Amino acid sequence: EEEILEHSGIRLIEPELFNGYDPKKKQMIQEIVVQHDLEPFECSKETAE
Amino acid sequence: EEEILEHSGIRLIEPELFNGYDPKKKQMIQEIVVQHDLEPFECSKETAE
Repeated sequence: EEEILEHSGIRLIEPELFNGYDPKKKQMIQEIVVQHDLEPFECSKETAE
Repeated sequence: EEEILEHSGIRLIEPELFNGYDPKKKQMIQEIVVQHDLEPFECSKETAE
């Protein structure tokens, strides 16, 4: 009973039910211009191209 | 006449009509793990947090 009521109805968003979506940790990306060039990394022919 | 026919109908995708969308230069992003940490960059309080 306790767990049914705890995990049914209106409740805190569970990241396990939405592919790890944590509203507290809403993930985004910011555009930054590299000021100092980065060290090389290795990837395949198509990726480098 | 020539410009109407050139820029009407089925034609090469014009990036100016689709917010700079160039099919020849389809932009994507790849996840990379930093192997050597980058040099500092400056941003605001909320951005750093």
